[PDB]
Amino acid sequence: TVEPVLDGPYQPTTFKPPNDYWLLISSNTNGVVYESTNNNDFWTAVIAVEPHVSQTNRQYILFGENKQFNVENNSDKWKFFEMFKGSSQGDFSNRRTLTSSNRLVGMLKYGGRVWTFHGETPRATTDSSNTADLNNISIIIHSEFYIIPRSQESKCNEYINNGL
Amino acid sequence: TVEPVLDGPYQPTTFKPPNDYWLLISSNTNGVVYESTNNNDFWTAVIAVEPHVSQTNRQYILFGENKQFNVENNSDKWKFFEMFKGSSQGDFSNRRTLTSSNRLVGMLKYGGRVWTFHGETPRATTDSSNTADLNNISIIIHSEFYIIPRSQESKCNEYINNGL
Amino acid sequence: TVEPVLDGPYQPTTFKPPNDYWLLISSNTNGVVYESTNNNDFWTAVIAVEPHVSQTNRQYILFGENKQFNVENNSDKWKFFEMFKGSSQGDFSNRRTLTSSNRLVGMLKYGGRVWTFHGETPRATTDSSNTADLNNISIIIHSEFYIIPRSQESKCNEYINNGL
Amino acid sequence: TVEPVLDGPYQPTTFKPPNDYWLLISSNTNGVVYESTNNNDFWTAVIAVEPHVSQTNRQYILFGENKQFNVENNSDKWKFFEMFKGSSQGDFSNRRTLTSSNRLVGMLKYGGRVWTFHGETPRATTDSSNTADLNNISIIIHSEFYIIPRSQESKCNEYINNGL
Amino acid sequence: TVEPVLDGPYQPTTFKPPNDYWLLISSNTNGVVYESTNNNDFWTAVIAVEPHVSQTNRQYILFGENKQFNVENNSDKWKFFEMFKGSSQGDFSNRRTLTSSNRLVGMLKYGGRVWTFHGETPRATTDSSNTADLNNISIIIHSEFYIIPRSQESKCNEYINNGL
Amino acid sequence: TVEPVLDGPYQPTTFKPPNDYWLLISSNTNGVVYESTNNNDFWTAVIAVEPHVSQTNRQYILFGENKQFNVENNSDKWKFFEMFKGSSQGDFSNRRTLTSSNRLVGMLKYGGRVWTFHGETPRATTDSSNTADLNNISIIIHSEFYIIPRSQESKCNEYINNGL
Amino acid sequence: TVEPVLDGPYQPTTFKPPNDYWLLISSNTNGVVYESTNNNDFWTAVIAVEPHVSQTNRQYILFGENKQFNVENNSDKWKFFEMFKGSSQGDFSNRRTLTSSNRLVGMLKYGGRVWTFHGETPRATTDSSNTADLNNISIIIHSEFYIIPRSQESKCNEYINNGL
Amino acid sequence: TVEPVLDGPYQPTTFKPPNDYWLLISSNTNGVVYESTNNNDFWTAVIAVEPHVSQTNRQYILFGENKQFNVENNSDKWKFFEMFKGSSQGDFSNRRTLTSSNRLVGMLKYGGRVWTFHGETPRATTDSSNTADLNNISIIIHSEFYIIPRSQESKCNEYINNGL
Repeated sequence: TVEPVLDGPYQPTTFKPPNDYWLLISSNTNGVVYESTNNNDFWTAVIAVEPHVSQTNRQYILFGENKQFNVENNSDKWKFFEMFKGSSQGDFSNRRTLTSSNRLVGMLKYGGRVWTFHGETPRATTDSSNTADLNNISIIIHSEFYIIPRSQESKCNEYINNGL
Repeated sequence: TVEPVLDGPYQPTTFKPPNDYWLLISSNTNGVVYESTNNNDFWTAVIAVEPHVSQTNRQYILFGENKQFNVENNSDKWKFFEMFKGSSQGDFSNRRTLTSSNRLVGMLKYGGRVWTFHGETPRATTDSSNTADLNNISIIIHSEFYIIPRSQESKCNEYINNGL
Repeated sequence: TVEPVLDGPYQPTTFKPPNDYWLLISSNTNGVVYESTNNNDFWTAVIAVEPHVSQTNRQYILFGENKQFNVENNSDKWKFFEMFKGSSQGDFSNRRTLTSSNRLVGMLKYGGRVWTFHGETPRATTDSSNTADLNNISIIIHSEFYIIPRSQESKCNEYINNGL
Repeated sequence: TVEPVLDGPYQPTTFKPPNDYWLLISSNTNGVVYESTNNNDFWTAVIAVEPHVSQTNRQYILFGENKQFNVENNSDKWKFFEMFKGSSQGDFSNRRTLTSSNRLVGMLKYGGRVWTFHGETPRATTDSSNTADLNNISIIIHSEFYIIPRSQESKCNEYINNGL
Repeated sequence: TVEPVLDGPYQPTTFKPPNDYWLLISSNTNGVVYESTNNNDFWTAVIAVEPHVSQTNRQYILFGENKQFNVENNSDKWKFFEMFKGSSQGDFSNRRTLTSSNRLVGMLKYGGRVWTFHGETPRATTDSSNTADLNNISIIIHSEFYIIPRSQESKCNEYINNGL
Repeated sequence: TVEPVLDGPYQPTTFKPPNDYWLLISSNTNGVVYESTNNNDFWTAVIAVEPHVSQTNRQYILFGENKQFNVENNSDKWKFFEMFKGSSQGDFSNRRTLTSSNRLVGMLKYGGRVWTFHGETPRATTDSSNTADLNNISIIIHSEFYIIPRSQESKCNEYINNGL
Repeated sequence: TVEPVLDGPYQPTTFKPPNDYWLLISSNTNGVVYESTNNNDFWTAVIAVEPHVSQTNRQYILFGENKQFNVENNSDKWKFFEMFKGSSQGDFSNRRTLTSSNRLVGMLKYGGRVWTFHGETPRATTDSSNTADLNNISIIIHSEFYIIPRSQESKCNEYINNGL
Repeated sequence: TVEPVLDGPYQPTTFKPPNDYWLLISSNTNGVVYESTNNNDFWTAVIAVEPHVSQTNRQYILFGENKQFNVENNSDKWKFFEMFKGSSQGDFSNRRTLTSSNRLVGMLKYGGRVWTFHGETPRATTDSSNTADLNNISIIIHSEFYIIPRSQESKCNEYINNGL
């Protein structure tokens, strides 16, 4: 067989992504994977925690602010925690988590929602979050990433769940 | 798991606190924990008494005035006594008490009233006090404290009753 | 995760609800949701009006009496109107209103007051009304309902604002 | 090691106890533990209240009379309340309290006085009560008990404070 | 003589004040007098400190954020401290101060600048700060205030310096 | 009543004026009223044009240079045109105009800027111009003038708009 | 209004004009208006013909050479004919013509081209000719002329089309 | 004449005294007058010895420890000995002595130090002791006492040296 490799990778960047494309972000270290917000009703930062981390306080810079969390990862796999708030001075909560051996997270802007993958590989699945201002969601991506058309989510799911 | 660490500890201060936020005040010694008044119809001072104190006379400065109290704590737990008066030259009375192994007290302005935790850990509950002037209630806080939105009262309750 | 379901549903009933518990009442048709009074200084009936109702005369039986109202709901959400009178022969007035996509209202007897939820989902908030005679408030509930302790108000809020 | 066991357990009885011996009374239920009087100037009844009893009216038969009290126990320990009056017609008052995880109370006639343990285990201590007629003090004991000479009060102390 | 009274008092409010009018703001308690920002390059909050305040920690809410300061006022007069930051991320600094017996501050939007009064009454004088974005400066005013045209600055000065 | 007469009239002169004083310059003929510059970034000359002048070429000496202008004034009021350049070899432009029945112009150094009156009497208003070198601004004044402190600007305004 | 007159006039002259300036040349007689060349790839001479000239041979000196042309002007306006050649010994041709009641022609060196006005007033428009050696274009100007910055072509067009 | 009396007499107590007030402690018997410590780097107990005490061993309880000293007072005046240690397990030494016919001692927290009166009445003077933790110095006061602001130290002086 001969198949094109998916589009990318792109270097870490800041932009307002176009609607209708999955960003498939490949995390290669612990800490902050990305920081996404429209500065209105949506803030999500993804935090990466390596395998076998006993419960302890870890500190991160989220949207310019120093924030601490009690972090634990009992698994042999990486964990990617979506930390969400809905107002500029709300509190972050862990809205959802991806446990993964492949170290890829997914983010799509479409149809008034932001869609991502959560659960545990190789059976992670999609979920979504509503927003009233989708287009102005901007993202600071801290790692290399690929871009996949919405029509190819089947492939995005395959990559999330089984790797590239 | 990833769980945020509390908003604090803020250092001792004088503060006109906002409505709808718990102050979770962490007492590290015996004596006056805080002094709260609107200089109108509400004065509350909380006095901390360590475990196993036989009946004895202790003197404190409350709102600039020296006053002596007969103090006793025959329990294994700290006790935090709310001393209330309703006028400027009025007499103090012990309105409520929190008996606690965790050395935290709470104060909330909400619904036109002041709320605190009373009873005995780990089954302390909230209770309210009326005032005609909630907005001008200023608090001199003698110990470090945390700030928790009323929407997270279940966490505040957990900390009061089981500790940090 | 494993989380308990709410305590309920209880069938339509008449009783003097205990203090310290939220009743979360689940309406499944337009009309009278409940009728609450102590026959002294407090009468509240909640009237449910479906989405997109043009100005019109609707009649209800409130505490045994036929009463007509001029009713309108311009919204895509249900409206739950609290109709209050403060004496046996007094007139009803719309004291507060919950605009909701979830069709749940809340009522708590506590601390000399009846507390309810008003405003617009998913950001509805609590409010209260004073009474001199709390304990004698009895309620005729026309729809199924759930019971939530006062200490679990954030859970009650979540159901009011996001549904079952 | 080989050490004698306590003298007992004597079963519930009415007894005019000898001077210079402790009665160590083992309570296995709530209610009246014992009723002690000389029918002259000394009446003491001990009432047992289980952990976590909310404030309420409870009734007891004391020296053949129905008596009610407002009772509360906010703690995880049992509470044993000494109710005293000094005259046949007089009113009962709560003179002392033992808070205990071990459910043992103590009574000694010695040196012209009656002695009991009070305070909170494991730091309970003895205290005395005066009477002009020690010898004729007789006791209705509702639970099994042991008899320990005063010369072995240190053993009595240990059992009160750490259990059998 | 017959002379008009000032235009006011207007109640505490939030608005983008029109250019070309002095706001003469009348402080009747310590704490935050007003909070003004364009969310771009200009943030000023004015903090009122009563006479004879010994060095101490005071906490305020400034643009939704809890902030503590070391505060002192050695004088017989009130002090109104302008706390400035020039970016959303930046730190507050005390840019200028009005020391006043009359408890009035002034704020004018005009000509690419915000103009205020500083120094010490009765000889307080104007000063200004530049902005790239004057028109979008909005203010939350916590106290009553009056409105004086730019052409009547001498009147504004007279009130600042001699009182109403 | 007793009211002072103005400080003046000072005779034509070359002057580096102090900050915070209005020069109220009284023009008694057509042509150049004054020439002001810091020989750095600010040159302003004011040209007086009598009522009812049809379009015509007039020549003046400005800062030692001959320059011709196309001049018109179809009104019944005098017009005073500010001709500005920002560099030594720069071109003049008509930056501002005062249309006036009273034949007075004003110039003030204040707040790091130069201020003049523009618009049309009796509703002329002040306006400002920036410069990096306010101190070295020297003015050749061709007509008699008065000096008014900025604290008396309301009087200056009255004279500009209604005459002496 | 008061507006500066355009820069000039300058007496007839010979020079290599600076790039970025329109020369606006004011013809006051018939014959040769100017002679411009780089002695490489560009020769333009402008010839002026008065109104109402019947077809006849007229002679001119162009770049030191006696040249004859068949000339006609049927118009009530002046005509200014650009006579061009591209090499030292090449023949002149009438490349473009300005018909004008205002008797002004325009010449600009910019961006590898010489730009002039052609057509008929009051709707003459700009045109251009390319050259490989713009800088060394020298001009003998036979009439008074003005100089206008390239940034002010709007004004140059106005003068060409409507006069000064 | 009419002059205020001293603030007091406050009865025996344990007190964390405010800075900048003298405590004037009135001794009416021999033994321990007060015990002061921060439990860090400062312990002072004052012992009172009556006139005409021949050299002998006397025992005192200081900070809960039985301590003996060799004591003598050959004078007709009372003697008040400051016994100091600088650490928890350090040895007490006699640091200062007040010999007095008036039986008053003084203690002030001020300027980061502790101040007391020493020497012999009516010529007793003040002296200071250093500590790294002034604020936490607390005192068990065995006799009645008065509180005098430091601004009235001359009155304190007079009373120490000449009596109440």
